[PDB]
Amino acid sequence: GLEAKKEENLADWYSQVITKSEMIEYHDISGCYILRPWAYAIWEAIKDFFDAEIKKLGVENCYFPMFVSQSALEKEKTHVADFAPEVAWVTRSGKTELAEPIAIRPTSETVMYPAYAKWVQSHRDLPIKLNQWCNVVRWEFKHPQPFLRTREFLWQEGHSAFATMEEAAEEVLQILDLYAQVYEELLAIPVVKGRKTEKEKFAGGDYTTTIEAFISASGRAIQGGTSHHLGQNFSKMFEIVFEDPKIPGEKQFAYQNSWGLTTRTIGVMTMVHGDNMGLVLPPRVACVQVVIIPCGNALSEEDKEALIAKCNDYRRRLLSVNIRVRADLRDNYSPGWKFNHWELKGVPIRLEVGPRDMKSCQFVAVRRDTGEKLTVAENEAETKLQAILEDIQVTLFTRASEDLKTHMVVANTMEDFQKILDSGKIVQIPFCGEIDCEDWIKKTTARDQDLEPGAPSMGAKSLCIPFKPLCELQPGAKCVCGKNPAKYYTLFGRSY
Amino acid sequence: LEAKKEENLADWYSQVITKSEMIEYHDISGCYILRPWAYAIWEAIKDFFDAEIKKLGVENCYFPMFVSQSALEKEKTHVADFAPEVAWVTRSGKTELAEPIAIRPTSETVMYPAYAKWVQSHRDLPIKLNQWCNVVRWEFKHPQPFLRTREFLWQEGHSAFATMEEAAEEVLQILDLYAQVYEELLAIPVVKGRKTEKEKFAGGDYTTTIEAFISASGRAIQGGTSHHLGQNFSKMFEIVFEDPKIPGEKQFAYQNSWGLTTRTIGVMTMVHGDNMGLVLPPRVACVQVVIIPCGALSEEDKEALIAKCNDYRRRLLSVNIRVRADLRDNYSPGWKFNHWELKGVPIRLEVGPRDMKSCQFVAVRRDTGEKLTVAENEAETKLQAILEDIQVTLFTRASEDLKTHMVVANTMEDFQKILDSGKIVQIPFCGEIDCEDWIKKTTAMGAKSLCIPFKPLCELQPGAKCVCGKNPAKYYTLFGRSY
Ligand SMILES: O=C(NCc1ccccc1Cl)c1nccnc1NCc1ccccc1Cl
Ligand SMILES: O=C(NCc1ccccc1Cl)c1nccnc1NCc1ccccc1Cl
Ligand code: PRO
Ligand code: PRO
Ligand SMILES: [Sr+2]
Ligand SMILES: [Sr+2]
Ligand SMILES: [Sr+2]
Ligand SMILES: [Sr+2]
Ligand SMILES: [Zn+2]
Ligand SMILES: [Zn+2]
Repeated sequence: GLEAKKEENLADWYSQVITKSEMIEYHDISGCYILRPWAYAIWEAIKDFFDAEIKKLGVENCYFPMFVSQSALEKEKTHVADFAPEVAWVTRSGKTELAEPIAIRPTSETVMYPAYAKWVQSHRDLPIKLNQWCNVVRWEFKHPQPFLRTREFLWQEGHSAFATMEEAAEEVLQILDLYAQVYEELLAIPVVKGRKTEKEKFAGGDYTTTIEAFISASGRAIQGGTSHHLGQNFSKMFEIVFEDPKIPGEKQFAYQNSWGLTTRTIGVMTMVHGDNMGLVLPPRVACVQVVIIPCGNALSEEDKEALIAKCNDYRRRLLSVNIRVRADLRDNYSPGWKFNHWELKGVPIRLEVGPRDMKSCQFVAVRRDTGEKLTVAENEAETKLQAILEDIQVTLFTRASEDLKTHMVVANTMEDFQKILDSGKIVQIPFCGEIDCEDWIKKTTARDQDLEPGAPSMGAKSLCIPFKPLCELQPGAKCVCGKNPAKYYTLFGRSY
Repeated sequence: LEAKKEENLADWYSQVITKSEMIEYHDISGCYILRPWAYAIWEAIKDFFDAEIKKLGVENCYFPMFVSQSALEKEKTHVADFAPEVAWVTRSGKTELAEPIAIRPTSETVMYPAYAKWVQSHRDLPIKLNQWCNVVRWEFKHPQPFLRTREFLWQEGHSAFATMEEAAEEVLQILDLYAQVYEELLAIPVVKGRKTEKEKFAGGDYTTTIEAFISASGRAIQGGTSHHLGQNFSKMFEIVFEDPKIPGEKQFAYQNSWGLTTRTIGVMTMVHGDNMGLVLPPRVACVQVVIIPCGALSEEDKEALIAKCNDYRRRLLSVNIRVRADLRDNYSPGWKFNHWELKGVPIRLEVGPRDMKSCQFVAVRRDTGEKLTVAENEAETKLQAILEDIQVTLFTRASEDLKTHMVVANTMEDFQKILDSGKIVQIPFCGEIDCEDWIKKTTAMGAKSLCIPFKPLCELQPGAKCVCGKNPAKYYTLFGRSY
């Protein structure tokens, strides 16, 4: 069973659902967490979808070394300046020291692009579309939260290089739309497509696109993924040059993109869909979609091998119709134990089979998201359970998206922007775009915060500039700072 | 290809891995880039091995890469052999950590503390976990791509059982899977054997392994290991369960561990690769067949055989034949031939205006080079039979080189004559550690102990002593200089 309440102490609710669903085990190194098979299967389900899609775009999988030299890491000046204090350095091999300290990748820009330069000698070498599934290390000192904020995490990073800027800009939106599919269609989480501000953009690129999700339990938003257009800032430092047949002599630099998505996906899935009973898995990423457990001392041993065979009969039928099913035929656990054990893990459907239900050619089907039981005939298991599982996926998303539509509004002044901020909601406001003004928003929001006992206050930072804002910017509408005119509607709010 | 294998295979190796677009070099010694052509071979190995172990009940996971210093030295024998190879993190940016952090050379010390918490009763075992990850063993010896790298990819399965023969059963069936990976997939016959006290995994009781042989180098190479750790780790990591019968009798858990690294790709190139580029076995071939148009180019008729090109591709993918249509108009067909030859695609399909109207095409094997013309109606049947022929020929040819280069030696004079000829030898051994260090210096290169084969070449009669002449021989051990 679960003890902590989600509506009150969300932090303790989160630490108990990730451990009692057997997803996360803690490690003696702070910030590093063990991804148990239950959580890792979700990442592999995300991997199977995203891998099959980038290959359609012409992207191939590879693996680059995790260690970066000093000179290679410092070629891009501003890119290394943002990641510098967050880089873990290897300075000794056992007892003997290293002649040159090597760095662990916080990202593989400075690792791949020296190789991109050698691979690009003419126009026939482009485009290059490479992706890798690996781990990276960012030793940020902020308080770590499993899945969401970890010193080491798993991700994919795709790095593409084009001779054209139109080809590169086209890929940025293509990948970001795939990221939205990962959250909306696999995790049943609505996201807001948008562009990062100049303060929050990827240091070293021209612009950064992103998807932002909302967690109503804490009133905080979180970035689900990013797709950057690096322009030529890396091609001009790493000399990824080529000769154009139309214009010769002038050394042309390649246009590059970089896009990443991490295991944070699993943490957002926990915060959005989880309840006070435990985890709640979307059926499209659930390791097992339907769990089968026999229900119901003096019973003869002949009929004991009969109902477990119907369980194996159900398990085998669902596998032919492509439904991930587990048969919990373990006898050392009580039926009530495995009841809470599997809804703590969040399996979308629990299949119950009592002795009387078996003889009556029927079985019970309990839903995880709502708890509704349904006595189903034994000839309806393949077509109806598939219809129930798909109904789980849509209601989790329609509830989460109705939860987001309610919690995302518009405000045109600090009085409204701050008031609705204390309402545990995010809000799009007219923004001038200046960086120092964005610091002023994050300052006067934590300064004038109307909080409640139990919830700390943090300044509202920028999240994204939505491609499709709620309402259009009025002609001549000034920014909320008053000292500068507004350039666009910008989504703000407290963030993870 | 430029260099030659028989002459300088070390430069032939560097030539074939880069021209095949498998390996790219990095400004940090020992670290190499796995380009898509090399990574696909590792994925083919991964898809097979992950599917075979899932039948055994082991689940995939991912454990942290950073191991604390208290957890590292909690097993004194394990840290004794790995400490000089452990790369240590000491600073975050420029703020130095109060306690240094170690990168995993293996995950025994990372996982087993968590095993102790997951084992509270008898119902918690067996625990079977595996992870696909990178690993770092910072060694200052001569690096060589795939074979000897400071960083490499692998899988590592860590199982914990209640009885010893439950763990003993898994050690042999995982080792048999590693044999399938090398023989059934990579067409590399190996010898199943056991380790010596000096060579066994520091922290275990006995170590099983498969050893491969590289003919053009005369040196053997460890292809994989499946250890039986016993109760050594569980006693120092308190992974225990209560005795079900007698009360208060705390019992240590029996553990295993097994690994398989990207060295598989390097042994594949060292064994099968010739002097015309790479040679890929069709089972692990990313691109099995490749179709290239050939052959006053009538644009209307030119649009007719490129459709005949895509016709074969649509026919072959229906029979699960992996094929890419190399129809790039910015490169000559002769360039495409040498491009896919250096990559080692097993079969290459050619179609010109003459044979397209003749309803036929030629298919040349990568291993042999036989340009055999075949009919159009009998394509999928023939192309499949030739792909299987490549897999079995490369297998029988590599085993012919194995049996020829795997000989038996009784005394010390014959052992040194056949070892310096570029072959491995099975010598009588007393099992002592210092005798293995002596035979290493008698012929020094220097020969190291490879494996104690489960199936020796010849039986040992009671009476023959070891090569040192002092102690009797308990078993005949395969020896030779390693990598
Ligand atoms: O940011 C992260 N780790 C920094 C950190 C380290 C220690 C303590 C606090 C923190 Cl925040 C992070 N951690 C785990 C998962 N995802 C993460 N980032 C999201 C992300 C990154 C890059 C591209 C796309 C995305 Cl979506
Ligand atoms: O050991 C290796 N690299 C150490 C090293 C680093 C620098 C210089 C020299 C050396 Cl030897 C190694 N490198 C690449 C591939 N596999 C490797 N190990 C084989 C192995 C290990 C564990 C279980 C099974 C196997 Cl098969
Ligand atoms: O870290 C980032 O944000 C980009 C995207 C993946 C690679 N680098
Ligand atoms: O390093 C080794 O050889 C064993 C096998 C994988 C885990 N530890
Ligand atoms: Sr491509
Ligand atoms: Sr920073
Ligand atoms: Sr710009
Ligand atoms: Sr050592
Ligand atoms: Zn402003
Ligand atoms: Zn001896």
